[PDB]
Amino acid sequence: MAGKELRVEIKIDCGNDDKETTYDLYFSKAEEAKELLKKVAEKAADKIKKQGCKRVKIRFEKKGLDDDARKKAKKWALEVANKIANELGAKQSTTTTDGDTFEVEVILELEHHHHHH
Repeated sequence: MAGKELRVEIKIDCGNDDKETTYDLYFSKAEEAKELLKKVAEKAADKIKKQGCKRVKIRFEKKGLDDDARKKAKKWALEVANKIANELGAKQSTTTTDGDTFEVEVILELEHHHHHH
């Protein structure tokens, strides 16, 4: 409880009806960041499979981190966004840097779904 700890809150919008889906993950090693990278980017794409969940929002809290710790989570937010994009289509994520929070939301341009002859 200080703001040293890298608290990542991943918001996956599958059409928010019941509750906002918040995923709790922490970074310290770049290897951990990479492990969480494949977890979030796969599990997000799994939600998109049914509804075409084309709204994704990555929120991350940071303040008392090292320049390296900042770079781990920064590069992370890009690569998971490009992975979620790679699975379905679209272009890129919308990136917003802030003092306390870090908002990178992946707006997928995906109308074309369920093509069945």
